[PDB]
Amino acid sequence: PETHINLKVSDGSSEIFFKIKKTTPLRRLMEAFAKRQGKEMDSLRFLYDGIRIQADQTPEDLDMEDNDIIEAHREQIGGSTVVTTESGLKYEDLTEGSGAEARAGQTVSVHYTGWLTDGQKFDSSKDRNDPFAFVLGGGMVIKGWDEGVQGMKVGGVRRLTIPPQLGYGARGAAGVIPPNATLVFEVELLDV
Ligand SMILES: C=CC[C@@H]1/C=C(\C)C[C@H](C)C[C@H](OC)[C@H]2O[C@@](O)(C(=O)C(=O)N3CCCC[C@H]3C(=O)O[C@H](/C(C)=C/[C@@H]3CC[C@@H](O)[C@H](OC)C3)[C@H](C)[C@@H](O)CC1=O)[C@H](C)C[C@@H]2OC
Repeated sequence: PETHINLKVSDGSSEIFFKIKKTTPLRRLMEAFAKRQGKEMDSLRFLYDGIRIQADQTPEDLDMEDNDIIEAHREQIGGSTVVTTESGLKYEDLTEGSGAEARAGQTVSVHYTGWLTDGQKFDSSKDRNDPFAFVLGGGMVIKGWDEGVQGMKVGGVRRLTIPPQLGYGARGAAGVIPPNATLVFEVELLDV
């Protein structure tokens, strides 16, 4: 407790905790975060109390205390935009796609991860090495997906925050999704 510190890293979807010595440069935490997430260090920007962290700075330098939060930002440089549509769906483009645009009628191919609002992962197509294909705009998937995947471009990564009436509602999903749950997905569009 004297020499080490526990810190929370949030990326807006989930959280991972790290314990490092107070004299250890944050590089070690940043690298551990990047490796666990399968991301390049150079793709990530870290903030503490709104100030950009540099990798050679220590918790001691920044007067950090146990359970302080570091934000990890993977989204495009220049300032994020969370869009709320008329349905109450929210979406945020973490990566802007460069390819073909997804439109209703297409059988599109994606990877996804889904979390509850407390950051617990409930599913991932990547964890089973299994891209997911569906008829976009067909009513075959939950409403937040039909609405939210429309307009993505191939290469894009979009975060959907789906209120339960656009998800599984009061029923939930057996074994997996509670009644009245808000769902967070990161969807990566692979093909249309
Ligand atoms: C024969 C049927 C099996 C068939 C299963 C598959 C092809 C495998 C496929 C990878 C699903 C996953 O299997 C591991 C698993 O994905 C979740 O974990 C998940 O991440 C999720 O939420 N997804 C999946 C990705 C698209 C968004 C959403 C969805 O819309 O999923 C859809 C869904 C469940 C829609 C319901 C349908 C009933 C409506 O009444 C309800 O309306 C509220 C909405 C899925 C894709 C359906 O179109 C097709 C199926 O169900 C669910 C939490 C539970 C689900 O297992 C069942």
